[PDB]
Amino acid sequence: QDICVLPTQSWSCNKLRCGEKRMANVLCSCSEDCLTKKDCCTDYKSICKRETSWLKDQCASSQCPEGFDQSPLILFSMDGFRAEYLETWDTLMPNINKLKTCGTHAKYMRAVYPTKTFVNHYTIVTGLYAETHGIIDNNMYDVKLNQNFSLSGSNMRNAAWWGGQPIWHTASYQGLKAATYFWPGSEVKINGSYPTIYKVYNKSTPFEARVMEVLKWLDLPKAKRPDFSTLYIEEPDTTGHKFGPVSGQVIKSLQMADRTLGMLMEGLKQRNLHNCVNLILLADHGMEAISCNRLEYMTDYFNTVDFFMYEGAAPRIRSKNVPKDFYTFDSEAIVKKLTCRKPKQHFKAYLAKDLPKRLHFANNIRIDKVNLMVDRQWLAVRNKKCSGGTHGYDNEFKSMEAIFLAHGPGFKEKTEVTSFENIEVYNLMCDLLKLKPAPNNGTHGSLNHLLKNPFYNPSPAKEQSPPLYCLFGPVPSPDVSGCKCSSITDLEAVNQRLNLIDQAKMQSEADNLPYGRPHVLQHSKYCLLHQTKYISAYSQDILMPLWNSYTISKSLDCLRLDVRIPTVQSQTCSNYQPDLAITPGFLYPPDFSSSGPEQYDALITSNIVPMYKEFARLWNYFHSTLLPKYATERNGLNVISGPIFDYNYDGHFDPYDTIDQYVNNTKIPIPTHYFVVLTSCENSTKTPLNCPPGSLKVLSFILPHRPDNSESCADKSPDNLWVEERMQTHTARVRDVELLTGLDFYSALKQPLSETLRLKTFLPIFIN
Ligand SMILES: *[C@@H]1O[C@H](CO)[C@@H](O[C@@H]2O[C@H](CO)[C@@H](O[C@@H]3O[C@H](CO)[C@@H](O)[C@H](O)[C@@H]3O)[C@H](O)[C@H]2NC(C)=O)[C@H](O)[C@H]1NC(C)=O
Ligand SMILES: COc1cc(-c2oc3cc(O)cc(O)c3c(=O)c2O)ccc1O
Ligand SMILES: *[C@@H]1O[C@H](CO)[C@@H](O)[C@H](O)[C@H]1NC(C)=O
Ligand SMILES: *[C@@H]1O[C@H](CO)[C@@H](O)[C@H](O)[C@H]1NC(C)=O
Ligand SMILES: *[C@@H]1O[C@H](CO)[C@@H](O)[C@H](O)[C@H]1NC(C)=O
Ligand SMILES: *[C@@H]1O[C@H](CO)[C@@H](O)[C@H](O)[C@H]1NC(C)=O
Ligand SMILES: [Ca+2]
Ligand SMILES: [Zn+2]
Repeated sequence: QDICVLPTQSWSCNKLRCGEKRMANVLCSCSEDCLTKKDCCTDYKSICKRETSWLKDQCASSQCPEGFDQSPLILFSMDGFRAEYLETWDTLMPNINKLKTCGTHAKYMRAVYPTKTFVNHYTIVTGLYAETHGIIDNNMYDVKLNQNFSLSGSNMRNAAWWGGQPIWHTASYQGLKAATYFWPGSEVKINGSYPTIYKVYNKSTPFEARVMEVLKWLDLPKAKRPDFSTLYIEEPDTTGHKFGPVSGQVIKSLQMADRTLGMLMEGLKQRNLHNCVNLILLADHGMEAISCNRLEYMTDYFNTVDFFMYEGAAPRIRSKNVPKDFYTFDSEAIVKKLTCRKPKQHFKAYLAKDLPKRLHFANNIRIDKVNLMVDRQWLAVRNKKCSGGTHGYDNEFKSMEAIFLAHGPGFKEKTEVTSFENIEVYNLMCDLLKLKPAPNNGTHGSLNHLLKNPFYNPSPAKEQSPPLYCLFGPVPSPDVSGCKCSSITDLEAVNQRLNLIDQAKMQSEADNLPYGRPHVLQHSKYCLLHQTKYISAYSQDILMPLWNSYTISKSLDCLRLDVRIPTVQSQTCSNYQPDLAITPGFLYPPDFSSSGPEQYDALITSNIVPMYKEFARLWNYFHSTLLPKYATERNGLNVISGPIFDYNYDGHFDPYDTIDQYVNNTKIPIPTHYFVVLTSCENSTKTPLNCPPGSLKVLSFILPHRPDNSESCADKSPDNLWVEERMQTHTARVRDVELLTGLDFYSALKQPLSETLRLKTFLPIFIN
């Protein structure tokens, strides 16, 4: 009859099945001579030998069978499983919801740009930004190889495409075995090797069969058994693409996912591995709803479209004739004619070096230089001629956030953790495998709060240049600076306020550097300039401060030379002219001190940096009105700001012998960006200075130092209400500023180094 011929089509066990004896055509045995031969449905002991299912159990507290001396780690990926699915539909997914309940669960996991599967899947297993491992999109063109990249093409298995070191190679190079049941890269001969066991991708393999195979790798003899295995399924990405994120169709793809995870967990409890295996359940990206009333056509911006265009949520544009006009293609011209042509364009045009530095999406020959930052739910296509959902957007968008759930003896129990970025997962996986990670872009130790016994303890970065000294001196014999200050009558007296005694310097350090001065992790000849209201590290290598830090409380033409800075290591007033695009802007705004003698502490050559006049518009307005409002909102702020030189857009500080771009007829380098880090405290009944380091709140900006405000299309507005909106898409991690400057912040905080590392990896986000 029917319920003893479904054994050939069903991967579960019903009650009338147990004790059935061998048929040839059974996918899964439900015999009693079953276990001994290692081939039973996960629910066998749950429904027949009346044991309690894993899902019904209570979550026991802090193991493994005999041959398992180290906990195996399973990496489970459900493509396109956006974080909101778990927030809205966990009710419908009892097994996934148990993981959330008793394992370690993050609010969401940030993907990398572009938020596509091969990009993020390889990123997860290498811990590298897409710009570095090379898989920068599912479809790419490399000019050096003159080769196309595609999932349905064959060049996808050419190892020249795949950089870095995936986790499975890391596992094998240090004595463990790894088996991947589908993972982007696992079929490629990266570094001349495969995983210890891998599976040719066949999308038609049923999810249940994949779960059975992973559970049959764990039944192998100890000498052959893999220590790390991945498991991959295409839902809810496949159905999410066709029917959209809010759909009944996705709700039952999501229940199919819950079925398969539960299958895995039931089979694990059968083997007494359920409190042994370390399980990470994540996704590569999210899902966003699209429409055809939400298409942007390049024909509405060009008359002739003689360029190739990777379309969708993350578009790029290159020449149609490659490889011969690849370097010639006028990339800036396409960006400029896509710049503020209509008042309500649902995208913005960028060259790769102008992309928000937080994305880390330049510095790869495959990253074509024309790029489009498309608004959510819209797509950018070339022509006029779509439904359901897609992905690829900016990874700040709520629809792009991925789930991250962990379970096992190596993780904490029933713990909720803050958001983190998937680039952090590679390190965390080698910790659970007791492996030394290959170099990557995670901040090793920042995910330690997830682990029950952290395997790696971070140690502070060694300072690479201690400060020199710039002592107090007389005013030079002539004043060749070209600086003039009508207002000053007793020059000797006001210059004395820059000559504080040693304890007066301490008191200011206690006020303006409450977390310790930043350590310099490059080479830099610099001194420390103490004033009562601000402290700077002035570098003779770049004729300006490396950083300027000051502290403000909730509410709050004269320029001369710094007698501590030698003339040759100085900026002078005459370096800047009124028929030049660059004007001296201030790091510490003089308007913040009370005027009279305290204001003169900020009106010196040691407190100015070269600024495009239209950037100083943005810069001054932020300090003018925006910064004092954030101060009342957050109850005071510790501010630290300075220049960034990244002319080759690698995300790292430029060494000084690399800087070519000076201002006309001088030796003053033009920064590519300026950073601003604002530290307050979550519990705002406290100030930036009396806060437990564990409740610190950080907000950091890296502003593109650009000659126009084309990005905001605000070169002819009679206001500055546009500035806050553009600054809010140029936030960054403190870590991002550290990389771009060669500085190391927050060293003197009185808390474990791993806890500070969470603060530096935090990313401020404003898209609500
Ligand atoms: C993300 O992590 C990776 C790995 O730690 C970083 O990649 C490393 O980047 C540096 C410079 O970008 C590379 O060194 C350079 O090698 C080139 C040869 O192509 C040479 O011309 C330079 O003088 C320099 O020595 C290094 O090879 C590279 N390592 C790997 C494994 O790719 C990357 O910089 C990190 N990204 C960020 C934003 O932190
Ligand atoms: C709708 O089609 C999909 C295809 C895939 C897909 O995944 C892969 C994973 C691999 O490790 C290797 C592959 O070749 C693929 C692949 O080709 C593929 O189409 C993924 C998600 C989908 O929604
Ligand atoms: C790669 O594919 C594009 C199609 O967009 C084509 O223009 C180009 O000539 C191809 N290059 C090679 C080397 O196949
Ligand atoms: C490539 O393999 C060699 C050993 O054959 C190893 O020493 C090296 O670290 C590997 N390189 C990468 C980038 O994984
Ligand atoms: C793909 O998998 C299905 C089920 O596992 C199998 O029947 C089919 O033959 C496979 N196809 C290929 C081309 O391997
Ligand atoms: C902030 O700290 C004070 C203790 O000084 C406490 O009374 C207050 O409840 C805290 N605010 C919180 C926990 O939100
Ligand atoms: Ca650099
Ligand atoms: Zn997809």
